[PDB]
Amino acid sequence: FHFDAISAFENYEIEKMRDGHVVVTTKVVNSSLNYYGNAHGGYLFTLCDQISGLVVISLGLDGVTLQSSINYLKAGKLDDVLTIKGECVHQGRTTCVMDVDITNQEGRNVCKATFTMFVTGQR
Amino acid sequence: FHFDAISAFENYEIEKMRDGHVVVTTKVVNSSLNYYGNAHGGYLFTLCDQISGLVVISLGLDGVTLQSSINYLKAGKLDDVLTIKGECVHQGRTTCVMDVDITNQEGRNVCKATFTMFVTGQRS
Amino acid sequence: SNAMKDFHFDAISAFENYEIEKMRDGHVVVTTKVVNSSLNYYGNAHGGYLFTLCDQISGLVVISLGLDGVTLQSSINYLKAGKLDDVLTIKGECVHQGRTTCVMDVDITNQEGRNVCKATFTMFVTGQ
Amino acid sequence: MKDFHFDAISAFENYEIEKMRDGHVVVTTKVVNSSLNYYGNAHGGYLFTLCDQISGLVVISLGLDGVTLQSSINYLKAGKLDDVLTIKGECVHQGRTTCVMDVDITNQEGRNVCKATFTMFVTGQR
Ligand SMILES: CC(C)(COP(=O)(O)OP(=O)(O)OC[C@H]1O[C@@H](n2cnc3c(N)ncnc32)[C@H](O)[C@@H]1OP(=O)(O)O)[C@@H](O)C(=O)NCCC(=O)NCCS
Ligand SMILES: CC(C)(COP(=O)(O)OP(=O)(O)OC[C@H]1O[C@@H](n2cnc3c(N)ncnc32)[C@H](O)[C@@H]1OP(=O)(O)O)[C@@H](O)C(=O)NCCC(=O)NCCS
Repeated sequence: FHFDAISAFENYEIEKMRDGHVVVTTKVVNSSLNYYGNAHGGYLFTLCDQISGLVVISLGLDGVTLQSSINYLKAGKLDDVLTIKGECVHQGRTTCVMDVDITNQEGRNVCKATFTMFVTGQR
Repeated sequence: FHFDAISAFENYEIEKMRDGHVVVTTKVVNSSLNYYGNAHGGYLFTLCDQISGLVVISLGLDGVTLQSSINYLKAGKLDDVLTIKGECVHQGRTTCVMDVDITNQEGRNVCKATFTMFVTGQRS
Repeated sequence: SNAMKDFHFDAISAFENYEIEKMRDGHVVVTTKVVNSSLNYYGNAHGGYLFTLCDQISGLVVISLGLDGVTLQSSINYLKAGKLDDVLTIKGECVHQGRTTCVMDVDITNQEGRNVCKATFTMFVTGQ
Repeated sequence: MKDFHFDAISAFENYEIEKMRDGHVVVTTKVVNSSLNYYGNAHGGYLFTLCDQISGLVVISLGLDGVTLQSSINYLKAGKLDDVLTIKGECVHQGRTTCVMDVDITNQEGRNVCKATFTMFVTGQR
């Protein structure tokens, strides 16, 4: 039983990365898709996780993902332009909590995630 | 600020895939890694999500990921061989719930996830 | 709110006190005061109490949308301890209303405006 | 174990610790009327609290002090009056700063009732 490799961030644009606020855009391509021809769940999550890490960095911190929860609201499609917005909603000494949401070019919600990040040091 | 693309399943072996139980192994490679040289969180999640889909298919169903929660317990390292075990723990009328575990070659727990899948149909 | 007497039944299991400040179209605001029965052995609002607050308000969001539904999954982050006599504001909002699923965000903040806890509920819609 | 028993009797009308050894805990309880919602099903908060407290017990059995940082729960099948629930907690990761517990609740017919994961922040030894 064969299935294709899943790649994330073969293209992206960082529109914003400042003080706990991150906006990144990307276009869904063939390497983003699952066997059903929709944006893979792992692809969408990876978008959110990377943007969460980007938020961490924008706070001048180094950290690792400790825990995450994600809801998939609307399918992502080939050639969709996805906007990934990440923001810190709580900054603690050892943990941070980030909200990350993805919307498509028509402004429709694709997925929504919450990340608990473990602070591992200071940039 | 530049960062590399993250790839998943550039290599894998399906050891088991039958009746709601799936076992897949894979090797952590350079495309698996984040900027710190550890297995990317999205990579690990993708391993879990894909094996969850594999569980759905092994039950003779087609489905979509509705919700997922994941805990990252121990870092995945370059050249680690990861074993991904997924099993259905509840089959509802339109939804299924999968437990997925990733352990390394040393038998240490790497991460643990729960997936709520939406059943979209019945396979042929 | 005789129209939601079921809530008022379950609420007297989860609140020794509460006030609904807002309840309209997927947006709910409820306040409550932390009491002794809310506390664990160490004097903090125990996780089950806070979770139950969020769950109850999530049910309220569902009702405010005119729906019947069942919780499939829930996630909660604990940010700051709740203390005796704290006044907690529990805000619920629908972030996705589908015909088959709903997703609710519930946030709890204290009288000082600090984040107490943050939760998400994944619900299966069962009716009107 | 004064803290666990205060919290357990303050939240539950009955419980039994059947097993408690080194990150593995088993507790049973019988669903009573106070456990039920207006429609006669076990409250989501009741089930969650069962899981959270058993998670705290797992922490204790490891000889640690900690606080719940994050939790996820999946509701699989409704709990009913007179059901006997078996709540099993297992540590799947004991870290220096965090612990992760897997908690499963099954009923007397062996059916999965709910499944939860708890992320605990370790605050000390105990
Ligand atoms: C799971 C899901 C179908 C639930 O549907 P919902 O809560 O009712 O939301 P909506 O009412 O807005 O419906 C959205 C789409 O799903 C369809 N749909 C809704 N309920 C459905 C159901 N019970 N059965 C089959 N299709 C359904 C709708 O017809 C609609 O189709 P459209 O794209 O042509 O408009 C929806 O949330 C979803 O598609 N999430 C994205 C899943 C995903 O991308 N996972 C990652 C890849 S596996
Ligand atoms: C999140 C995490 C660091 C929590 O730490 P923990 O519960 O104490 O677990 P451990 O005791 O086994 O420690 C693991 C590492 O984290 C370090 N660490 C633990 N607590 C720390 C703390 N308060 N501050 C800084 N570092 C800490 C440890 O020193 C150790 O580092 P090392 O392997 O280089 O020696 C750990 O669970 C983990 O590494 N999870 C996987 C993270 C991941 O892979 N995310 C996806 C990629 S971003």
